Amino acid sequence: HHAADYVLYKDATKPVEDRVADLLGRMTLAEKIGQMTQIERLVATPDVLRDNFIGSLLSGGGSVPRKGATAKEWQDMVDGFQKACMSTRLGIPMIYGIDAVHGQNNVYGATIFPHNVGLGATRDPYLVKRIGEATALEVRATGIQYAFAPCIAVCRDPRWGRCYESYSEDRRIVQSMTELIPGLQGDVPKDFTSGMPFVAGKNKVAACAKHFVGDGGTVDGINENNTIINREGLMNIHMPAYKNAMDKGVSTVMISYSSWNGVKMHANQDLVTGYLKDTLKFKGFVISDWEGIDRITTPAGSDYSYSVKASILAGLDMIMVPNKYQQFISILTGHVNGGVIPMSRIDDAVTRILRVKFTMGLFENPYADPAMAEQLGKQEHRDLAREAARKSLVLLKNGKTSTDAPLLPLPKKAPKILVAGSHADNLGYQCGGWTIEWQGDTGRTTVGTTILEAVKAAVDPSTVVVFAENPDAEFVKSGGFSYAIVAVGEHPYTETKGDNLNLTIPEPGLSTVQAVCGGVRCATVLISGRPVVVQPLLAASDALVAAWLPGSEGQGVTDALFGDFGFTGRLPRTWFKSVDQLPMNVGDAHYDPLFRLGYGLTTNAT
Ligand SMILES: OC[C@H]1O[C@@H](S[C@H]2[C@H](O)[C@@H](O)[C@H](O[C@H]3[C@H](O)[C@@H](O)[C@H](S)O[C@@H]3CO)O[C@@H]2CO)[C@H](O)[C@@H](O)[C@@H]1O
Repeated sequence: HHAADYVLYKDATKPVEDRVADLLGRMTLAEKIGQMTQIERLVATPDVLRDNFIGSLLSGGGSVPRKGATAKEWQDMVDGFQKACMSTRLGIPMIYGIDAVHGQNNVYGATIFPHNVGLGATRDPYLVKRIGEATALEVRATGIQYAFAPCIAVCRDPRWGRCYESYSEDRRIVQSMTELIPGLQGDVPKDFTSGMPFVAGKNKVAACAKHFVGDGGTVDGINENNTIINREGLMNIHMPAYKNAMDKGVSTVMISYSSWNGVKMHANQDLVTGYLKDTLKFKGFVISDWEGIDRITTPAGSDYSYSVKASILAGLDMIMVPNKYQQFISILTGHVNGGVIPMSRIDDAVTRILRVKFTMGLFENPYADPAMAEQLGKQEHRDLAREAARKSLVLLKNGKTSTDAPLLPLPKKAPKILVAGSHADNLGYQCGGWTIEWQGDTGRTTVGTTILEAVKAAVDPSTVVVFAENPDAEFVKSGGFSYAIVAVGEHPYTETKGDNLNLTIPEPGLSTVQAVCGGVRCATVLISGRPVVVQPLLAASDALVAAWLPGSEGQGVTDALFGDFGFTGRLPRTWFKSVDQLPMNVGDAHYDPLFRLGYGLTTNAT
């Protein structure tokens, strides 16, 4: 179809399957194994990418071209890597992936949305779809084509350090929030076949349903550990949202570090091939987690040859190496040359990776669009995040007795008010993990509005706002305050650092709430990724709001505190009385919550 050097795979008018087949039939083994290899930007160079025919790059958490880098700097990085891939014999574009899990969260000046637990509180799948839409734009602002989201874990024990990444303990809520996928990727057409991958084009990103499967089921919420549950319960709790993701054309699936009844997921042929591929008919590509094949063995990394064999034979398509790429390629090449891994398995992996690349338009638009840089941090997206933050808030108490005046909503005009607590003026704490750094960080780490700044923006000009991080009781009682807003809670964490058997917030937190509430009527805003021991905070407070990890737009908190909007959020998880109850979910015999799933008080807008 027409010039003498026509190559069908380069013809954008041709069907995806024809282009895939045409390309695959041209590739050497080294080209094929290169497609299967994802490396960290930190080990990438132009020569590395060309010589090893690399298929994909990622930024792990905190892996950035420099601190404070602009959108244009990200595009220039990504395009520099792409130029090297495009210079190979076959010119196959790389796909660049990142954890854009509550916005484009590694990037300075990106809108940071509430973490998933708060989004579960909203019970609003359309809101979540819009968040997906905005997030795709902000990822494409930085030149990135692929986001490692959504996390569709159903967290069954809040002692898990990734509980905040789960929309709920109730899989129906998780299933509903799979609407993130067509936000990020675009809506699938009416005719669509479930399990096929889909991305609408260059203003959308490939998505990733993660982590397959039972990541939120692990014993004692120990991260990466064993999920002990029969097949009926795996299928009833942990699996259903994967079906919803297939119906919405999710492009990729990332495998869990966890084990199901003692078998590592990264080595689980029955589930990865037998179930996801052969029963759900998934036709996108399956990616490992970070050194996930290494962690098949104990100790991790102790037989990388076996890790390669076991994972590829299990049915993984792309391996997030992410550093030891020479070793990886060398080992897989030797297994193929030895007949230990059949070429059919290699060709299936490559078919899937190429299918996603062609489908999304990556061959037509391999490079960044500089006109998209202005999407990063856009005020429209911030307004969305502010709506989401406000809808996520769950009002747990609004008066000490049944006869007291409701504290909330607070009046915006008062002579003098106090804002206090470790979390009142700390943007990093309000965002939590996966924000700028992998683990999150403390203080003013990006562009956003703290609780204190939001109060100052909201109140009448005649209201004097005093900030004291940790005032003593006598300071509050002598201060002449009309009321206080006190914000306290968890510090940022991710993954294993967040695994926590006591679930008691750090001090000073409770001591500050007791000092403040002791001197003036107080509204306590609890910042956490999960339920935490709360009876003492409740005892001290006139009003208490569970604000989860609301992100960069702290005006979402004050929009409810001052009554511009009513409180509508409802608990997406059970709030335990004691950590000795755990795990404790609905249907259990010992179900005795402090607050049940679905609990939340309301107010009306003033
Ligand atoms: O990010 C891609 C997928 O990765 C894991 S999280 C992953 C972080 O992205 C990464 O920065 C981090 O690196 C640490 C290594 O694990 C350690 O071996 C060394 S000692 O220290 C570095 C410090 O950064 O590793 C993390 C996993 O351990 C998630 O599970 C996926 O959801 C995510 O999409």
